Amino acid sequence: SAKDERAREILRGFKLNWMNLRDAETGKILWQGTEDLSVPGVEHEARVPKKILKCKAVSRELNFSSTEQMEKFRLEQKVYFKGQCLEEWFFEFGFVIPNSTNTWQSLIEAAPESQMMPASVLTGNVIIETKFFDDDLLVSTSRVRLFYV
Ligand SMILES: c1ccc(Cn2c(-c3ccc(OC[C@H](C4CCNCC4)n4c(-c5ccccc5)nc5ccccc54)cc3)nc3ccccc32)cc1
Repeated sequence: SAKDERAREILRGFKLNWMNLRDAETGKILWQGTEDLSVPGVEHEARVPKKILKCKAVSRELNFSSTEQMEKFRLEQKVYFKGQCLEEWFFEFGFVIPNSTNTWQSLIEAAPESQMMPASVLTGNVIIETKFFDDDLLVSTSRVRLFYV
């Protein structure tokens, strides 16, 4: 369909340049990466400080480029523990100018009434699956395996 072709074109022109994650309370950068974690069909790996699990809120700064215009750029993200979804997040960026480079800031909060398992239990058993959309059009699905160090 025209929609499937369009999703492939957006993926072709898309790149995640860098990303960092901060403790939202202190503003200190806990993790930073320049690997494009959005690339589909390969399991990405990331080693993060185990103390990030104790942050109630984590602030993300995601820098991306897009050759293609997007009307409603957004993400759906699920955290899986041994294949079971523990949590889901939705974030909306909106309009993307064709051939632009943008920095997107998000606040990722803990789900209320939930207790974090120890880092030693979680390490290597957590997969964060991210779906990139333009409105209801799925552009890509990528996965990151987490190690808490
Ligand atoms: C590094 C980290 C994560 C990614 C994946 N990734 C993200 C993303 C970032 C932070 C996220 O935070 C989710 C939680 C926080 C929530 C607030 N309280 C502390 C725990 N979290 C868990 C956790 C929650 C619940 C249960 C078990 C574990 N493991 C964590 C490990 C690190 C930080 C927070 C972690 C959720 C999604 N954006 C992306 C955009 C594009 C591509 C990939 C992207 C990539 C690299």
